[PDB]
Amino acid sequence: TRKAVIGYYFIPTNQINNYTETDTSVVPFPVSNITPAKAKQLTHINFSFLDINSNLECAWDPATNDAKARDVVNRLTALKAHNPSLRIMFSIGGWYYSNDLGVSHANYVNAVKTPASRAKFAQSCVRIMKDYGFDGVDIDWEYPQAAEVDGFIAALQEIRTLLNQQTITDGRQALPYQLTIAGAGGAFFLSRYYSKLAQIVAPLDYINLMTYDLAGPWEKVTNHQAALFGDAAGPTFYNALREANLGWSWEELTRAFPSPFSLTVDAAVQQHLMMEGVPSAKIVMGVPFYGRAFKGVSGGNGGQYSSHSTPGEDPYPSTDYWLVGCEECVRDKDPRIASYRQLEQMLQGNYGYQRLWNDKTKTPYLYHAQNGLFVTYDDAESFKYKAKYIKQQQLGGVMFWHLGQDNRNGDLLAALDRYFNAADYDDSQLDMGTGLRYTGVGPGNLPIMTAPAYVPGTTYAQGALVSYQGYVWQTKWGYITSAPGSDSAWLKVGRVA
Amino acid sequence: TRKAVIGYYFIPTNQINNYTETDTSVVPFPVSNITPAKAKQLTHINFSFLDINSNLECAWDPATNDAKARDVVNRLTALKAHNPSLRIMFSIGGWYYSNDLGVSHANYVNAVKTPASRAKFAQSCVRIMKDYGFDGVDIDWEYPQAAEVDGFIAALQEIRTLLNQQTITDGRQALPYQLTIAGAGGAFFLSRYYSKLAQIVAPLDYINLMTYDLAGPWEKVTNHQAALFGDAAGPTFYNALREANLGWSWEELTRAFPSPFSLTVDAAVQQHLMMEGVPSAKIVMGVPFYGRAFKGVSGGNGGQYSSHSTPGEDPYPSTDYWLVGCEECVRDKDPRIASYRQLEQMLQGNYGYQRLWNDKTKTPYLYHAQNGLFVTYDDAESFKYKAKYIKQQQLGGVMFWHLGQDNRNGDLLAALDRYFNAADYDDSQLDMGTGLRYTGVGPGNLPIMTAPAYVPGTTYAQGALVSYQGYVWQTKWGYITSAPGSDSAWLKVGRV
Ligand SMILES: O=C1N[C@@H](Cc2ccc(O)cc2)C(=O)N2CCC[C@@H]12
Ligand SMILES: O=C1N[C@@H](Cc2ccc(O)cc2)C(=O)N2CCC[C@@H]12
Ligand SMILES: O=C1N[C@@H](Cc2ccc(O)cc2)C(=O)N2CCC[C@@H]12
Ligand SMILES: O=C1N[C@@H](Cc2ccc(O)cc2)C(=O)N2CCC[C@@H]12
Ligand SMILES: O=C1N[C@@H](Cc2ccc(O)cc2)C(=O)N2CCC[C@@H]12
Ligand SMILES: O=C1N[C@@H](Cc2ccc(O)cc2)C(=O)N2CCC[C@@H]12
Ligand SMILES: O=C1N[C@@H](Cc2ccc(O)cc2)C(=O)N2CCC[C@@H]12
Repeated sequence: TRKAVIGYYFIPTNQINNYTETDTSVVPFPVSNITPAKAKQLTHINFSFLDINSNLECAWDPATNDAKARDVVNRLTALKAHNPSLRIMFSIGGWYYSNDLGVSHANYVNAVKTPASRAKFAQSCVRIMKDYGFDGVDIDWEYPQAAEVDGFIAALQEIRTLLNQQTITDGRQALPYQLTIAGAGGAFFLSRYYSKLAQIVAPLDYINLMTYDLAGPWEKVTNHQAALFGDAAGPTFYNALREANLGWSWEELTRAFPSPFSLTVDAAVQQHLMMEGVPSAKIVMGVPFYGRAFKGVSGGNGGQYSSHSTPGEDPYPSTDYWLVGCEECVRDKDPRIASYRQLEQMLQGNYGYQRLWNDKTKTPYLYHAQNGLFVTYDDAESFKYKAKYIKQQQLGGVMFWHLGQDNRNGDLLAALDRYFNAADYDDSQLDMGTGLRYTGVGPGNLPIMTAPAYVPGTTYAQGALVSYQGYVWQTKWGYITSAPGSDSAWLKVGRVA
Repeated sequence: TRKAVIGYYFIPTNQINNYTETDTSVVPFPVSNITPAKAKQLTHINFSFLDINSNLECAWDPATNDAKARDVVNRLTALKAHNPSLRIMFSIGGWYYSNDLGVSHANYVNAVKTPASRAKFAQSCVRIMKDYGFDGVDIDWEYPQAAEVDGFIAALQEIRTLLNQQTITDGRQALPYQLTIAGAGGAFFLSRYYSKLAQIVAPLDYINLMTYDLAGPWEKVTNHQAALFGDAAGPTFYNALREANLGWSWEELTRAFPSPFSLTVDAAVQQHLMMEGVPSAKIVMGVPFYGRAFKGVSGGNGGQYSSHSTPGEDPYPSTDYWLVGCEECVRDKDPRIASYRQLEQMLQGNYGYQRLWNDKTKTPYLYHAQNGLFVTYDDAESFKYKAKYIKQQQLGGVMFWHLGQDNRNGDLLAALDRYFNAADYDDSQLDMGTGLRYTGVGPGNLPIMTAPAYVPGTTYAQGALVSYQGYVWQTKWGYITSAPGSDSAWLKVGRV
C-alpha cells in the first residue's frame, strides 16, 4: 500500500485576497510552484486553514475574498490532473485558530457539544468540501481535552457518516472522501485525549502526528525538535501520559510511561501504538519542513542542550532579527523559525553556520559558533531514517508543514517520495543507530505469552504466571487466592494466542 | 466521646454445647470471667462466631445446641446491668468461615449477590439479633473481593436501614443498634475493597481494623505482628494499594502509596484516612491479646528480622509443640500462637525467655536464646502508644481479639480503659518515638493550603499553585492553559 505523503499548503487570508503567481513579495508560494512532479509526489495536500466560526460551522475567515479563495482551491484541485491519487483536503483550525488561547477556540468546544451542534458542524464541513471542490476534511484542533473529547469523537463519527454518503452520492468510489486530523506528537498535549485514541482514530483515514515542535525557544534547554530516537545526553521530559485518565494501575502506568523520557518521534508513535485499537496504518508521521532557532547558546556540543536567551513569546516580541542571513525571518518578523529553503540558503552563503549531525536522534542542526546560534531542523538525510521507520513500523505515511518551505527544487518532498517509492532507492542497510527507543508497554499492546491456565483454589506465590480469560497474568505478591482480574494482585503481562 | 473498647468473646461450638462456668478444662473463658469491672471497661463485646449458611442467611453453626447458645448469649447481655453503654454484638464470619478457601466462603459471595439475596440475608441478621438479644451486627468477611464489593456494600446498607428502623421501633435512641465490620489492617487484603472504603464505612458505626497479624510464620522473615510505627531495619512490603482500582493518576498513586513500605498499624490507619469520606471516628484500631511465635530463628537482633523454620500451614501440621512453657499451645495444638495470658506466665516461669522492646515499633517481643524462639505480641506498654495514637488521630477506639487471652486480672483490657478514661493517667509526654510514619497523602488527608484563585485565561508555569473548587492544585508541567480538574496537568495537592 502506497505511503501517504500529506503536504500542507498554507496561505494566509491576505495572500488569498491578493493572490498572484508572479510576485513572491505578495504570495511567496503560489500554487504554480507545485509542479506536476511535486503533485505526483504527494498523495494529499492539506489546504489550510478554514475555521469554525461563532455560528459553529466550518467557514473561511470572514475576510476572505470568496472568488479568490475558489481560484486558489481550483489551482490545487487542477493538480489532480497530474496524479489520480491526489486529494486536496482542507484543514480546519490549526494552532492559531484552535489552541486554548486561540481566537476561535470556543467555537471548536461549542461546535461539538450536542447532537444538534455536531450535526450542524459536520454538515457544514461536507457542504464546504463540496462547494469548493475539496476531497476530504482534515481537522486540526490543538487540542480537545477533558469533556470535549467525547463530543469531538462524535463530531468525527458524524462527518465520517456524511462523507461516506457523499462518496456514494458523487460516485466517488475510486477516490472516496476522507477524514483526517492533525494529532499531538508530544505527550503533554497528547495526554488530553490519549485515553480515547481508539475512538478518535476509528472514523479517520489517518491521524497525522505533529511529531515535531518537540523543542523550541519556549523550553529552557535547546534540543532537536524532531529527534527520531533519543539522545541520552539531551534533555528528558515528564511523561504526561502517566497522568491521563486511563484507569490503569500503578504498575501498568509505570510499564507504559517511563518518566522522564526522551521526547522523540519514536516515543509519540510508540505511545499511539501502545493503545489498543489504534492501527499503525492510520498513524502518519509528521515532519517539519522548517527549523526552529535559538540564540545565546553555549559552545562545546554544537549548541545542543544549552541554556539560551531566546524569547519564547508569540508573536516575537522584538524587532531584532538575529538569525544571520535569514531573509524570510525578516519577512515573517521572527528569527526563531526558518524554512528548510531558507536554512539551505544560509548554509550556502558564508553566514557562519556549520551543519552538524546527531547520530542518535538522526537529525541535523546548525550551529553558529560566532553568534551563538542553534537551529534544529530536518533534511533529506533525517528523512531517510524517518522513512525507514515509517515502513518498518508499518505507519500510514508522512505529513509535513508546509510545502512553501521546501527548497525551490522541492528536494525534501522528492526525498520522501523517493524513500517510499523509488525502485532505485534501497534503505535495507540503513543503520537506525543506537538512539534511545521508547520502551513502554500498554495493557492494550501486550506481547503474546504462554502460561499454565489459572487453577481456581490455588494459592499463588509472587511472580507466578497464569493464563486466564485471554491474558497471561502475573501476581504482584504472594498467597494469592483470587482469580486473575478479580482483585488487585494480578497484572496482565501478556496476551494468550 | 468515649473511645470504643471492643472485645471479642469467642466461643467454639463444642464449648457452647458443653458450656460451664466452673471448669476451665471445658470452657477456658466462660462469661463469668467477664466481671462487673471488665464489663464496665468494655463498650462492646463481639460474640463470635455466627456464619452465613447455604440458605444464605446469617445463622449459628448447625451443630450448635440452641438452648445453650441462648444461655451463653443471655449471660453476656446480662452484663449490661453493669454497664449501660455496653453492647453485645454478634460477629458473622471470621477468618476460618469466610476467607477465600474457608468452609463457608461461597455463602458470603452468594448472599450479597442480588437484591433478593441481600434482602434475605439482611433480614436474617436483624432477626438473629432480635431473637438472641444482641445489640448489633458485626460482619467479619475476610474479605470480599473487588467484584463482590458492591454487593457487600449494598448488603451493609440494607442492614443499616433495617437496624435504624429496629432502633426506632424498640425505642433504642439511647443505645442504637449498631453495624460494624472487621476490616483488613494490612494493604494486601485491604486492596480488595480499598477503592470503595467510603461506601463500605458509610453504613457502619465502626470499621474495626485487624491491625495485627502483620507478621507470622507465613512470612520468611520474623517481624512484629502489630508494629505501631516502622523499623527501617525490619522487612518492608509491596504497597498493594497502588494497584487498587482507584482510577488515580500515577502521581496520586505514588504520593499515596510509597512502596515498599513498613506494614504497621500506623500505615493501615493512615491508608484509611487517605480516603475521602472515611471519618477517623469510625476507624477502630485492632490490637491482638495474643502473640505469634517462630522457631529456628537466629540470634543477633533478639530474633527480630530473622529467617526461621516455623511451619506456615494451618492447622499446625505436627505434634511438636516447641513453644517452651506454652501449655495453652498444647491444649490448642499449635505452638505458633500464644495468648498474652500464657506469654506472661511463660515470662515468669523461667523458661528461658527474655522480654525485649523495640522502641521504633513500640512493641515488645520475647526471645528464647537457648532454643531460638521469637514471639511478637502486645502488652500494656505497647498499648500506651497505641492508645495515645488512637487519641491523637481521633480514631473511634480499640478492638481486640480476644477476651479469653487477657490475663486473669484482665490487665490488658484494664490498661486500654485506663489509657482512654483514667483521670489519673497522663500520657501528654509519652514519647511516640522515631519509628517510621506512613507518609502517603491521598484525597481524604490533603494538607490545608492556600493559593491564589485559579484565573481562566491564564497560562501557568510548572509548579504553579492555585485554588479551585476548594482545593489547591499544582501544575505538573508548564504552559498550562486549562483549568484544574479539566486538565490532567494539575495535581490536587491541598484543600481549602
Ligand atoms: O504567526 C505565525 N504563523 C506560522 C504559520 C502558521 C499559521 C497558522 C497556524 O495555525 C500555524 C502556523 C508561521 O510560519 N510564523 C512565522 C513567524 C510568525 C508565525
Ligand atoms: O497547526 C499547525 N502548526 C504548524 C506548526 C507551527 C506552529 C506555530 C508556528 O508559528 C509555526 C509552525 C504545523 O506543523 N501544522 C501541521 C498541522 C497544522 C499546522
Ligand atoms: O478506510 C476507510 N474507508 C471508509 C469506508 C468506505 C469504503 C469505500 C468507499 O467507497 C467509501 C467508504 C470508512 O468508513 N473509514 C473509517 C476510517 C477508515 C475509513
Ligand atoms: O495463616 C495465615 N496466613 C496469612 C497469609 C495467607 C492468606 C491466605 C491464605 O489462604 C494463606 C495464607 C494470613 O493472611 N492470615 C490471616 C489469619 C491467618 C493468617
Ligand atoms: O484454628 C485456630 N483458630 C484460632 C481462633 C479463631 C477461630 C475462628 C476465626 O475465624 C479466627 C480465629 C486460634 O486461636 N487458634 C489456636 C491454634 C489453632 C488456631
Ligand atoms: O477473624 C478473626 N481472626 C482473629 C485473628 C486470628 C486468625 C487466625 C488464628 O488462627 C488466630 C487468630 C482476629 O483477630 N479476629 C478479629 C476479627 C475476627 C477474628
Ligand atoms: O510557541 C509555541 N509554544 C509552545 C508552548 C506553548 C503552549 C501553549 C501556549 O499557550 C503557549 C506556549 C507550543 O506548544 N507551541 C505549539 C506551536 C507554537 C509553539
